[PDB]
Amino acid sequence: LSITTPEEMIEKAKGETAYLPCKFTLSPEDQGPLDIEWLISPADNQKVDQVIILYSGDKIYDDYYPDLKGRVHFTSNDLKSGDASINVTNLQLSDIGTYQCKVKKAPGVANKKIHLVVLV
Amino acid sequence: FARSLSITTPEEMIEKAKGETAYLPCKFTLSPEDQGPLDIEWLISPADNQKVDQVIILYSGDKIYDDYYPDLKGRVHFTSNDLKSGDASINVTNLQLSDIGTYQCKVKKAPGVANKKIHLVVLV
Repeated sequence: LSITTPEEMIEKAKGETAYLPCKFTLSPEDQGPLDIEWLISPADNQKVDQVIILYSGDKIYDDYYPDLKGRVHFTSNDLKSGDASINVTNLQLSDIGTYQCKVKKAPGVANKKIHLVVLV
Repeated sequence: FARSLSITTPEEMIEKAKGETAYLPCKFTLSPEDQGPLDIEWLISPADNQKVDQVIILYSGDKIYDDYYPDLKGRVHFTSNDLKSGDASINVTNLQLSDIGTYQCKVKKAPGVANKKIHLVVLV
């Protein structure tokens, strides 16, 4: 299982929307249920690997997770097509940090990091 | 029911001698909103290398993938015959010194997620 988006740094201004890409391709043995998660490790605290969004069992859980609640959502209307990307709206300085996309389609697994910086 | 998906004793150390079998416990309790498909994964971060978070076993879509993952292939398996009952424990047979490291049990039953860490020590 591969995430074809490279690790990169996204820099946007406060108040704008950040698109954090995560596109993936599957290998032949990846026959299990698709599961996608993003995690944040914020620059403003010592917390790491906090879940911000999850697709599992063909359902999306977004605002359920408190970090970035109301502001992080999947961008695609068809995640199964290979697009696990997210948008973070109304960017705040507290959103700065490392975001990790995790894609699983059993037994395959892949992960990729995107760095986000927000400018005043 | 717990308030949120929980694992009993989320951080501990297990010690066993070389050649023996280690039992790594991971017993979980669901909360009422945990209604998605059960998914369980274990990872290893070996003391003897820079690699971290390497998958060693997975239960997903009601199937177990164990030897599929190269780390500890042939030697790591789930111990229970009923994972859905709350038992995500694994065992590692014929322990080698190279097995020393941090093992993470991750349990998901969407939207709930919980993790446990076990430091495994193998004695000569």
